[PDB]
Amino acid sequence: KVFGRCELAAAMKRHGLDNYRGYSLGNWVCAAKFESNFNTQATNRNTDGSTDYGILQINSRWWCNDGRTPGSRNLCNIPCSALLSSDITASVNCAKKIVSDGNGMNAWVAWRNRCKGTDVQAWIRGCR
Ligand SMILES: C[C@@H](O)CN1CCN(CC(=O)O)CCN(CC(=O)O)CCN(CC(=O)O)CC1
Ligand SMILES: C[C@@H](O)CN1CCN(CC(=O)O)CCN(CC(=O)O)CCN(CC(=O)O)CC1
Ligand SMILES: [Cl-]
Ligand SMILES: [Cl-]
Ligand SMILES: [Cl-]
Ligand SMILES: [Gd]
Ligand code: NA
Repeated sequence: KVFGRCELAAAMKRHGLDNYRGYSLGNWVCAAKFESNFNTQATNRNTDGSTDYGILQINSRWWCNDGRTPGSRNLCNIPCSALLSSDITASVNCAKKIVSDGNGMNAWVAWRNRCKGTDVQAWIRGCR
């Protein structure tokens, strides 16, 4: 699924993501735009053999199992294939663990370089 800006905000807000670990809702829509272009099915191969999956591009090295990332962890306890669903439940619950893990939203390279220190509220502007 390719999500609208307002449509994704309402879904992230309903799955409790709004102000999670002090990160306002704008930081999260910001990250999804530049990680996936709001596309749940996005995949990107990394040079180490791991792959990033879904709207927040969650990495197979630590967080889920795609059966081709040798001696890797599955700390979400999910197949990576579940992170590609039109339903963002899996991606949100998985993200709650990552952003809690010590490094906050810096774990997302596109948030750090394109959202951190910007007017992030702009990303939910006009939505009900
Ligand atoms: C809502 C409208 O803006 C729709 N929009 C009309 C055309 N816009 C004109 C403008 O944005 O004033 C210029 C192109 N636009 C640039 C950008 O927005 O970054 C990219 C395409 N957009 C992406 C999006 O908006 O989600 C969809 C089409
Ligand atoms: C031409 C306009 O599109 C200018 N635009 C600024 C104003 N936009 C307009 C809007 O999207 O209605 C509102 C904020 N916008 C939200 C979003 O687009 O997702 C994020 C910033 N954008 C990023 C981008 O466009 O890729 C910068 C360019
Ligand atoms: Cl915000
Ligand atoms: Cl594996
Ligand atoms: Cl933090
Ligand atoms: Gd924009
Ligand atoms: Na893994």
